[PDB]
Amino acid sequence: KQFHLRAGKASYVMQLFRSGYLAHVYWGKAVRDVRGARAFPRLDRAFSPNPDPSDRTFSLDTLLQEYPAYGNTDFRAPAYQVQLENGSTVTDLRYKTHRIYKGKPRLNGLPATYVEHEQEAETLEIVLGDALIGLEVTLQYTAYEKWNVITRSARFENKGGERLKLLRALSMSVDFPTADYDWIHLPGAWGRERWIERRPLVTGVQAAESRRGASSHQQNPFIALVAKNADEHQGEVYGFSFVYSGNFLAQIEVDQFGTARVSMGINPFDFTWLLQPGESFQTPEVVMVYSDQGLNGMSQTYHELYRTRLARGAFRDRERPILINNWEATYFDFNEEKIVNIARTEAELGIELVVLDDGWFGERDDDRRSLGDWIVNRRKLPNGLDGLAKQVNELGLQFGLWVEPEMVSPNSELYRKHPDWCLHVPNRPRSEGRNQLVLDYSREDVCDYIIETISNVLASAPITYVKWDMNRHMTEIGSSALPPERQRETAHRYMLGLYRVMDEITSRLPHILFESCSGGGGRFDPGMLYYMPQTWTSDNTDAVSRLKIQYGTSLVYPISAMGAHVSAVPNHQVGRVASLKTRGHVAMSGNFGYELDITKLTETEKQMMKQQVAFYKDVRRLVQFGTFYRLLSPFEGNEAAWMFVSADRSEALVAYFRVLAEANAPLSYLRLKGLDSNQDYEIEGLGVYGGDELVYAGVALPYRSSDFISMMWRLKAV
Amino acid sequence: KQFHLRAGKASYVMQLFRSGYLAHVYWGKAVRDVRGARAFPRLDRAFSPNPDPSDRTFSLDTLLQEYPAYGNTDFRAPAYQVQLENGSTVTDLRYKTHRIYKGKPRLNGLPATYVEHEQEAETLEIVLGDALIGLEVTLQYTAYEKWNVITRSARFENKGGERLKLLRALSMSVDFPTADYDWIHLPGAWGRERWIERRPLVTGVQAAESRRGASSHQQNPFIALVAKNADEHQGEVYGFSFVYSGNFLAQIEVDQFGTARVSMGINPFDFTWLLQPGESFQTPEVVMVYSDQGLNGMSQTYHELYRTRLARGAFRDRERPILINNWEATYFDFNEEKIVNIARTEAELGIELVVLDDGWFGERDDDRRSLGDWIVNRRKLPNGLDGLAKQVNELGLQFGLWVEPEMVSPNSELYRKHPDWCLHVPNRPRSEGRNQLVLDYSREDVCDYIIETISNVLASAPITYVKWDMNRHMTEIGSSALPPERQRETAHRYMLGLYRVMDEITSRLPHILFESCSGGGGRFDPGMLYYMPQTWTSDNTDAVSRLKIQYGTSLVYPISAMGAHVSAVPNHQVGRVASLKTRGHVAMSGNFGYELDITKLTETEKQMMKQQVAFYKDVRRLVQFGTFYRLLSPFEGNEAAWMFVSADRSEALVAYFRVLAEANAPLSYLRLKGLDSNQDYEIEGLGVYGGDELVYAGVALPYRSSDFISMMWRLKAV
Amino acid sequence: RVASLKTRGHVAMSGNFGYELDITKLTETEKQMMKQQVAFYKDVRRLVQFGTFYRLLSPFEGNEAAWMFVSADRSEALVAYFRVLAEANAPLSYLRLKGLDSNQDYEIEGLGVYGGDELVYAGVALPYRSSDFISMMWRLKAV
Amino acid sequence: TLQYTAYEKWNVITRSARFENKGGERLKLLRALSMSVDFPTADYDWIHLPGAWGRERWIERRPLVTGVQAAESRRGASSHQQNPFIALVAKNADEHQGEVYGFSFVYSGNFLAQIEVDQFGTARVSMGINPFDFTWLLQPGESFQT
Ligand SMILES: OC[C@H]1NC[C@H](O)[C@@H](O)[C@H]1O
Ligand SMILES: OC[C@H]1NC[C@H](O)[C@@H](O)[C@H]1O
Repeated sequence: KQFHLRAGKASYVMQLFRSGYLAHVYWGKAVRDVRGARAFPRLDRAFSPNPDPSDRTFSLDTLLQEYPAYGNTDFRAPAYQVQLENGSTVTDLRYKTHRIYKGKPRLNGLPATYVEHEQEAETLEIVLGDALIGLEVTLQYTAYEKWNVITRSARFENKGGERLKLLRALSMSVDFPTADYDWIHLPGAWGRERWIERRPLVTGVQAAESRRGASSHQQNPFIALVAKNADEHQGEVYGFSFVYSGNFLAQIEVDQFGTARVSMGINPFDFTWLLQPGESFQTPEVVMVYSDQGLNGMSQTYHELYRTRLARGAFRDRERPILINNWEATYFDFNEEKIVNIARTEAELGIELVVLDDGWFGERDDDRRSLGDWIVNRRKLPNGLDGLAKQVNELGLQFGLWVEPEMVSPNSELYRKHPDWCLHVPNRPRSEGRNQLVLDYSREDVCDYIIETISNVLASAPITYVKWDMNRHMTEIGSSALPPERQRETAHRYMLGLYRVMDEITSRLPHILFESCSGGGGRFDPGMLYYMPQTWTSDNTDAVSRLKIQYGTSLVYPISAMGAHVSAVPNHQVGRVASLKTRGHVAMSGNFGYELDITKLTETEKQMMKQQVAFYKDVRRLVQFGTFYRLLSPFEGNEAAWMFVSADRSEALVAYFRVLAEANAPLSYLRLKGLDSNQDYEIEGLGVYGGDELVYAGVALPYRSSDFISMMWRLKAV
Repeated sequence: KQFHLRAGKASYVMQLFRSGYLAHVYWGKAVRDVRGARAFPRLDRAFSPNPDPSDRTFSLDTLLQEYPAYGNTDFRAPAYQVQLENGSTVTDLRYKTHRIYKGKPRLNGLPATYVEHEQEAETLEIVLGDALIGLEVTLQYTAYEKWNVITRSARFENKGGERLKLLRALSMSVDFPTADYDWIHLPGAWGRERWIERRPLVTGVQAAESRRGASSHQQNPFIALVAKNADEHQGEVYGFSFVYSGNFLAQIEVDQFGTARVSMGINPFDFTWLLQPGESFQTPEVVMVYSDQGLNGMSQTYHELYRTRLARGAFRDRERPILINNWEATYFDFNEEKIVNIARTEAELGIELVVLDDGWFGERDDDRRSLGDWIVNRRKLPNGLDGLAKQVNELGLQFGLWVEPEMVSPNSELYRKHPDWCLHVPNRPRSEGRNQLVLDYSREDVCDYIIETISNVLASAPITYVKWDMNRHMTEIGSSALPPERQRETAHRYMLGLYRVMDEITSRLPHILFESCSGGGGRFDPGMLYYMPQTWTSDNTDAVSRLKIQYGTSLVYPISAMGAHVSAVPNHQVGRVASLKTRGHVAMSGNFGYELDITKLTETEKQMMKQQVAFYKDVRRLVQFGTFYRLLSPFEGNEAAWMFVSADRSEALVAYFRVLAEANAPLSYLRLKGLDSNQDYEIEGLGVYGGDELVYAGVALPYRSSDFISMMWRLKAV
Repeated sequence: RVASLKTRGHVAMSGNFGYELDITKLTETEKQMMKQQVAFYKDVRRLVQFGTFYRLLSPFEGNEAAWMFVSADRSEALVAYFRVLAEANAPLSYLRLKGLDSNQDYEIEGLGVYGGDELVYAGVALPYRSSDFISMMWRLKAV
Repeated sequence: TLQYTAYEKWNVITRSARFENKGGERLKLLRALSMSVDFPTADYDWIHLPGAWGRERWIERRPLVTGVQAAESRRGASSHQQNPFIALVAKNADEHQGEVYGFSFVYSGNFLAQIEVDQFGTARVSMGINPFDFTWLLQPGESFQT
């Protein structure tokens, strides 16, 4: 009774142990069979109790599982936990049946990686069951054909006569036989999202999580087990990516016997879910990627998968527009005149899209009011949104709009009319973040209002771009429309409502490129990527700061989704003075755009913009859709370097960065990756080099002084 | 507005911040005043919401707290969490009043460190309260005068008119300003408890815990923050020790701003506690220790505190008897004839105590029955317990007895008469560990039965020693005598019952030396130490294996409570063959005893035991009550070394161990600690050396081959 | 140090094998094993002395030591494993092999048939064993 | 005459030097190593085989220092103390992957296996007869083969 999933060049093996227990066997490089799946020492482990008292060698505490529970002889953290009406939390899932079908199913009300054809993947559903309480849990396994991708999710269903309160419902849980690994997660904060942190495993519990009702800047919903000697180019890597934009738990547990339990899903903390007889619960999926070619190998798998089989819309395989954003340029202080006046210059520079940011609606001359009142400010925009987009479109420029539909200002017409439409709890002070409150997306009336309001605003003007922002984390989580026994479902219901809101709006407006945002990369997760094919990576627009941020973001998320804008100096977040050349090279290593006041730019800088915009247009397809290789990590020293390679390896773009200048420095060298060794490459403005030479020998770098420098070379085969 | 606790040579500083928020300030080497407690930058941290909408510089997500909560502008792991009847988990504790009184209070139904005089310590009780729900929480702080010890615990009380469910109630929580620390905890298993694990802190969550209803072999209730360069002899160390013997959580959380939140208490997982209007809840205490003298400085503080102000009874300050246990010798196969037969030789060897282990009651020929039926098996002991004890005393030996009152075998008269007295949940298979079930000590009838039955047994014979054992971990945790809304209180109510049971039994029998046990050091925690002054360290009685175990154990617990027996070879746990000299030297480094078959020994071996016993008696006071220094760690190399120093530093005992011998080895050297540098010492059997010479230069060790060697020297001042 | 004759044999078979001890002081049991040791090494002498050598576990990095000898055509293999200090209640041990044809299944003498790709990518569970200074040696033959 | 030999089936480069005095005066070789090579970078670890009698050739992995590191023998024999072999390995190189550069001396007497890292991050690896306590005299017409 053995299940075998073949995903790309990888294998995921499961087994039915004894009387209907689902046991984990193997995950790694693909094998034909695991003959020694049951050929392991059956040991009597002291203080590991037995479901069958007669056999001391069997214990759920010492069994590698796929969906473990606590209570019946397992003392490790469970994948799920259900509390009965009698108060007990003991459950017992046994194998009932299974089914295998080509393709990949949709998740109910949740984002998920998909397929366009049946042959692209195969799905294994393992139906477990607890007969005493009628609890049915279906484990959804999907294996992609071309990629090393295994996705996992669980669907609960109450087929009993009693009420079941889910205390914990993680998306997956896998027990590794050994624990001699490091682990990489992506901690951070606002202005510095997703720093790569590598740590050795401890004997106990390690976890990255979010209690902020969002994926957050503090911890990105992604963890990975790496081999001790694994680097960017080689070694075994196991990735764990959560397709969900709310609260999450990403945990690794090492027990007494050197096994490592990796579990991931909706954070159990402050979370419950009542299941009446007949009701069901669907968990979001976790994308699990294996690679024996280091972090680059893993990331590239994620890059292709998320860009072609997660992101949607007409702009999925489309080159993204080079836009100009007015946020850092003017903030709230702007008008229709100043925007139209500068639009002439922008079109001459090669800019393709003008994006009107926060401050167009209500009385938004600051960030303390007007949220929820999505009506055009006539004092600032006399001709309205349609009039502005009109004057912009005739100059060959596209128009874009900024919205934060999940938020409501206390000082707004919406909050005066609907004070109960926000997240709150009875008789408690309503705490504010950036002087605003969170709308109750758990409610059907609130969601329907937003869906109708926003859809009309975006259709009231020839708009082809929308920036969806959110600048607050949930506090006083609760809903008036929910009974006391369902109050802890509020956070997830909010995220479900949000997913419902975005799905309907984006459907009504297919001609609109949506870009998710949240004080920068506060929601840079696979969930948001499903609804909006790109994200504002970080509010930190500093060239040097972006080195770490974009490097870490690229570990999981594709470049096509990684928004990067050239800003002004001294930087508004750090005060650093870097050359326009290096700012461009950094931003051209992502989804390229601008965000600065052109009126304050010198004629030399204005000229460099024209050159930059023209340059990125020649490499836009290469940067956004090509294979991405990281070379030098800014987390490991004074340098940063990466490169983009085409599918046929005929073209390539290389970027190099050095932050702090060294007097009388040693000669610098750079070794490349992903090029065809059996072919020569011309490095534009540097000469012809061998493909084998650039990878095995490397290339001498120009000697340069000055802080914060950058180099870009276009590589073409001969 | 600043609370200042002065514990020994250390300071613990707190302050009231704004509208009655209790904030942490400083903990480390003693200072007169922290004048810069408020002189820190007030920043607007993005996505960190504000209790005061006008002031973005204030947030509970950025405040160093003493007992933080989740829900109102704090996104880090809370010290507690309460669910109201309306379903909300938002609470808001503010300052009310505080009291300061000499001495130290007892904790209701809980073990705690104590004082014999008011002058020995002061106690600060800060009263916090949530006006809306009528919740009063009293934070209990106690600072000792001579030791660097701050103890913390909390007391809840529902003064409102509604029910309150404590989802989480940790004993303490503290926010360090920085997070540049390593952390040490004590993971392990049966036969290898408390291995010292040093790990760097991760940005996120690291934790050591227990979900087994016992402090467990797997994770000892102790974590510590140490400086990056702190070792055994120098550097800042922050110890956290849980005075509790059940489920626990010991967590460290590093946030986005590099602050470290250390929290410890009853494990929130699978735990709730309902508080009816008028009801209360007292948490166990956490003993917090600071030292700048490294790990030795921390341990020695714990040693004096736990030995003299936690352990109780008439044997607290008394030298512990050199006993002999028969468990490894005969196991279950013994009789009255065999015991008094060998007891003649045991008396002549100098042994002071004969301990009768498992197998004396009911029909214990196996570990499959009789647990619960605590009557003497007349088949094995025809003259009963009274008869066997008298034949022992007449040979000049004390008599001891083994019990496991917390358990019940399905095959027993107790279970057939009371099958609902065990821990169980409705309609679920009753899992067995070592073919036994756990008794429901949450019930008054069960406890009352045990208190009466055990007291009568131990009074039916001249017994002066008791080995209290437990060989299973709780599964299917539930009580038939509890309402469904209190089922998750079972695990803690069990521990309360056990404490009550142990407290009354040891009170009826003040003349009996009680030693706790749990398949070894399964519950070697401060909680158990309060009721029983010593503990069986590990079932692993291998001299080399005991090096790591006893080394790790001494980090927190005093040598006086660290049981160590000399066993036979090849060892029963690892099959290792070490010399009797070595096994003696390892065991004499703790509470010395024997546990092997004497009849199977040779003539030259019995003469060594006679010398070992005599030698230990001469240094028993020094070993059990002297100052302990770790010199060489078996976790860091092939060697292990430590020493005992008298209070006036005039007498010392040095132990050295070398596991694997290397051919043509470099010369070995050993530097000592805690000696008077201004005084010479005579190493017995080596010569006269200077105190400064032994500490600063060291002593050249004699070269010798073979594996598993040991050296022991007595040091006397001239 | 006192180590068993079996492990002493297994270590010496991992090189140019020979003997250097007083045979007259050996017990009957020890001389029997010695005869089997000589016969066994003769079967794998060409493999050990002229085959491809792979190191698996380093005794400079941990409590273990492991290596294997692979023939030129990768149809034969001799795997040796060593564990020095025994730990009580030890975690399960595993050993991943190297230098085998992943497309072929291999027969481990005594145990059974394992996949070449399995032996390299997944590894094989080792028997739990007590006592210090233990050794295990398996002959591998392509199916 | 610098002698270089490259094998076909193996990644083996062998090196040796041959001195010859074709002048009128006599020359004194104070040092005559078999080879020397300057690596452009020096971000490597190095492995040598130190030991003693009864424990020869233990593996020792160490990071490179900016300066001089060397294994050598002054015992008139290759010795148990230091085996005539050193290697430059990549920082992430192990038993199964990574770039390694082995240097093996085909000589049984005194040796010097030295790695020097200069002010500009270059690594000079040289190996040959130990210069210490060693000289060689070349009269006009005489030769010395390393
Ligand atoms: O308030 C507007 C501001 N919010 C945060 C976003 O990330 C910025 O780009 C900008 O849109
Ligand atoms: O079964 C008895 C056994 N239980 C476990 C203890 O640790 C042993 O010493 C012995 O008392």
